[PDB]
Amino acid sequence: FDCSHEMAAGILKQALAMGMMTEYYHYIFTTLDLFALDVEPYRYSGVNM
Amino acid sequence: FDCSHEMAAGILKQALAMGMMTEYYHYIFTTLDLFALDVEPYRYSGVNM
Repeated sequence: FDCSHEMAAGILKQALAMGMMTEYYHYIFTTLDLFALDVEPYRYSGVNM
Repeated sequence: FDCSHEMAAGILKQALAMGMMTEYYHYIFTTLDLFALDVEPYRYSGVNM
């Protein structure tokens, strides 16, 4: 995902809704502000970010 | 799931967290108050309830 960290926070929520935050998916983020993302909703799921 | 509808609301949240609300899972509910459950978090996911 090449996009701002605000876009990235938004697209992750949609990805969860879509059954795409699981061990099958690996997401590389272009943003340097990745560390700013609330990651509480996703760390238990097994996705790779 | 044989349990009260309040238990069922609770166990569904845990099932979501666990990557178990998807098209692979089919849940039959014993409770007659199934229709009382907030189903907004789950209807887009493809689970069968």
